[PDB]
Amino acid sequence: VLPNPGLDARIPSLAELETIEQEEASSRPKWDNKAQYMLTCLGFCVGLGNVWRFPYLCQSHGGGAFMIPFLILLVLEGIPLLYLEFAIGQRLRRGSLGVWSSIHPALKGLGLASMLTSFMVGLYYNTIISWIMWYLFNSFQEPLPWSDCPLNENQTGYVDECARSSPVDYFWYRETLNISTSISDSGSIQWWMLLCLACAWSVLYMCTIRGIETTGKAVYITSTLPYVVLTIFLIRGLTLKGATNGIVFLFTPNVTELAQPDTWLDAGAQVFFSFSLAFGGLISFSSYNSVHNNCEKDSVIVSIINGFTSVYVAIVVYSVIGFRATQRYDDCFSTNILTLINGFDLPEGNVTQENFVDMQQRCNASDPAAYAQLVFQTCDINAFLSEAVEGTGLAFIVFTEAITKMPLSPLWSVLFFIMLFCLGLSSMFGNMEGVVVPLQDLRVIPPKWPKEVLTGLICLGTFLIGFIFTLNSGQYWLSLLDSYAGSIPLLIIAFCEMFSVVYVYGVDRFNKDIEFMIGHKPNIFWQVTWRVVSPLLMLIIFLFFFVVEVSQELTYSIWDPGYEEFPKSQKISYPNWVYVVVVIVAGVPSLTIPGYAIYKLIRNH
Ligand SMILES: *[C@@H]1O[C@H](CO)[C@@H](O[C@@H]2O[C@H](CO)[C@@H](O)[C@H](O)[C@H]2NC(C)=O)[C@H](O)[C@H]1NC(C)=O
Ligand SMILES: *[C@@H]1O[C@H](CO)[C@@H](O)[C@H](O)[C@H]1NC(C)=O
Ligand SMILES: *[C@@H]1O[C@H](CO)[C@@H](O)[C@H](O)[C@H]1NC(C)=O
Ligand SMILES: *[C@@H]1O[C@H](CO)[C@@H](O)[C@H](O)[C@H]1NC(C)=O
Ligand SMILES: *[C@@H]1O[C@H](CO)[C@@H](O)[C@H](O)[C@H]1NC(C)=O
Ligand code: MET
Repeated sequence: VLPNPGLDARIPSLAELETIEQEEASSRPKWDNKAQYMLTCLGFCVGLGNVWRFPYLCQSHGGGAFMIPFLILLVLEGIPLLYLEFAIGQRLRRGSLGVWSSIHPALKGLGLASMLTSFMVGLYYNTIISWIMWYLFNSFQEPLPWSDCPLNENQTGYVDECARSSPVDYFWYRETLNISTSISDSGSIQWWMLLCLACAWSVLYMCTIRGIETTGKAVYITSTLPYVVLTIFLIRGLTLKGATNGIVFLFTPNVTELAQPDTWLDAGAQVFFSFSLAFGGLISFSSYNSVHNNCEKDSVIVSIINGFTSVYVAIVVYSVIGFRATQRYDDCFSTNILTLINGFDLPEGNVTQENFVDMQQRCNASDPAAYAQLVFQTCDINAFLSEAVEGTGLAFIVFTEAITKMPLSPLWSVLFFIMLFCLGLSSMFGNMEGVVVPLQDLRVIPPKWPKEVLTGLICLGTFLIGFIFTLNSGQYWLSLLDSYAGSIPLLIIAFCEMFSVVYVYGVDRFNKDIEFMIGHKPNIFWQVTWRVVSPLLMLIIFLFFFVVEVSQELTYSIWDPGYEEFPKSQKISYPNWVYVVVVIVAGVPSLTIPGYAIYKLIRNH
């Protein structure tokens, strides 16, 4: 165990903390019910990262190789680190920065890396909400806007790119975003998304005006709504035409795929983002309730209420992906049948889906010169499932075309998008708490000002920085920041704290501490998973990320309607300067830990 001098006289004495609890009646807020606490920590570690990043990170890796590693890494790392951070948040009685500043005070960097990364994530995790509510505004009309192609100035046919692609892709790629051909090409500001950005950053600031005592009621409402609308959509999904053909595709593991470092790294970077570990949000939430609270129970139940709603959203999403795939397959087959009969004049009900191959052999032996002119298609299932589906285009290109092929669609669409909105709002509640708490714990604003002014300043600042995603070339910036800021700094912060708690604070002190708090030493499981397995797994994930960054080309997809075979996605490389951004997003917020450590150890000569 590292020396760590002066650990006492900086933290409460373990024998007088229940006396300190009385001073917490006025200087700190407190939860009204236990239910509010469990719901807020349940509404913070769920949503938009189980529907918008999970199925993409599943499909890219086939679809079956991202469910075994995810669950192993869950049961091995998501639970123990979460229990650890709950227990600290309750013992040390301070926010997300005052804790890591009491353990070996040269470790205040974590209080800054966590703040910076919870800011960088919230920078775009709000413009996603902006797009969602822009879609929600376009409902409330009986013919859905994305159900037809608009005609040109010369009313004879559809516009070009609406004809060569789906009618729903000419609502996301040309009417909503108006995407330009390349990231180096950026144009106007696109007011009609400034409106939605302002509305999103206003709803958020209208809900979290005072930290707690104002997220309470919004947690009562917007953390139970998704758990009934999700079931309503599951019941409708499993009775579709193409169900049981997608959810069976989800669970067939391509065994030679989970033997690649890429899938392991993706599961590792996703199990920390499905929760909110290393964000600095759960420390502060678990720093309010009373002392003699059974910190274990809550931890375990939350760990098993989220990891369950992670395969309960994968089922509902793949139950729609399979439906869309089998629909396109039947359409291709009907088109082939039609191209055959229009060419040979056969009756209507003699070429059906089972005697097709024999009937096609039965014509080529009768008109060999008339047959070898028809351009047949090719279409087989298990090739329409693994298609070009990416984030920002999984919950807006799939669910919005399968929502218009059901009766009374102007209701299902509104229900689905209110589900997504009230599923993504909670997360931002927690994140804004995790960015506001360490700021006023830094004495950055004179303490005589109210809390509303600081929340308003943060909201205005992040809104004004959020003009970068509303340009034409806007979806590319978002894809880039999403990838890198969700991948790299999270796991390094998590490892650094998981090491600092068990090897700088002592594990035995923490042990008898939790013993006095709840009333029993933790089982052997927690001991073994805290002392050896958790840091060892982390190192592996780290090296895998470092071996999955070199030797893998850095490419992004463009739209470019002028390029031939246009329905397919064209893939190019970023310009050279982009690495600069890749630093300022994956650097400073994950390098201020050793930087501050060196600054503090070289201040003391
Ligand atoms: C199952 O995963 C393997 C990887 O282990 C896939 O094999 C790759 O397939 C792509 C096809 O685009 C090739 O470019 C790679 O060279 C293959 N790699 C290896 C190591 O064989 C395989 O395609 C996957 N299964 C299916 C049905 O696609
Ligand atoms: C439609 O008609 C107008 C006038 O007849 C013509 O100028 C225009 O070019 C036509 N549209 C196209 C796409 O050619
Ligand atoms: C979409 O962007 C193009 C730039 O390529 C611009 O000319 C056009 O005006 C934009 N759409 C609308 C409706 O303004
Ligand atoms: C379709 O027509 C062919 C020729 O008229 C006939 O042999 C075949 O039996 C018909 N289909 C069925 C299902 O009877
Ligand atoms: C059609 O029959 C000819 C033999 O007359 C053969 O050479 C050709 O490959 C056949 N085409 C198909 C599609 O079977
Ligand atoms: C500011 S956290 C962003 C979303 C949330 N943490 C989640 O994992 O769903």
